[PDB]
Order: sequence, then structure tokens, then C-alpha cells
Amino acid sequence: ELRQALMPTLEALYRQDPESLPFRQPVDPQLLGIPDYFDIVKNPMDLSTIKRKLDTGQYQEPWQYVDDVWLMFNNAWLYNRKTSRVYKFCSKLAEVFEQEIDPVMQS
Ligand SMILES: CC(=O)N1CCc2[nH]nc(Nc3ccccc3)c2C1
Repeated sequence: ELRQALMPTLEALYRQDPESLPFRQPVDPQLLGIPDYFDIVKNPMDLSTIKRKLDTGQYQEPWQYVDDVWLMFNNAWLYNRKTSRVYKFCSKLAEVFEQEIDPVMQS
């Protein structure tokens, strides 16, 4: 529905390699060895969760989807250092999103 207008913006994020790679599944702190992650990031989000919410009709307005996208970005800028790989990958996704979402959010 509105799913149809938003889906391409989400595909644009997925298509970034390798920059989407830290963002494809939920952060798995046990596996990565980062036990402080849930102390810092109170509300985790990732592409796989946004894609499920999108497919199951959980975004009723466009701002709800944009909110989860930026929750994913803001979480990563918070947790990771400015000098870090994952922080820089997040910056690239945010550039790509700005480009894709703007004309969609006009139409
Ligand atoms: C998104 C985020 O804030 N993560 C916590 C730190 C971190 N370190 N490494 C990752 N995940 C990752 C990095 C490169 C490739 C695949 C997964 C992550 C995920």
C-alpha cells in the first residue's frame, strides 16, 4: 500500500555493501562480545525488523517508518565511536536514505 512507496527506500539501504552489513540483523551482543550494548541502546532496531514491520503492515503512516530507520542510525552513532568502522558505515546509509526518502516524502 504505502508499503509500496516506502519499500524502495529500504531496498536502497540493503543494497549498500558492505555498509549495510552491520545493520542486516539485530545486534547480537553475546556473539560479538559486546555485553554493554543493551545498557547503551535501550531500543534496538535493524533492517530485518523494519522489513518485517513493513511487510506485516505495521507502518500505518510514513513518519512511523522514518522513525524506525533513524532509530537504527541514531543507535549506531550512539554506541560506536566516531573513528570506528560501524559509525562510518552508518553515516553512509544515512546519506543514501536522505536521497531516497525526500522525493518519496513529497509524493
Ligand atoms: C550496528 C551496531 O551498532 N553494532 C554494534 C557494534 C558492532 N560491531 N560490529 C558490528 N557488526 C558487524 C560489523 C561488520 C560486519 C557485520 C556485522 C556491530 C553492530
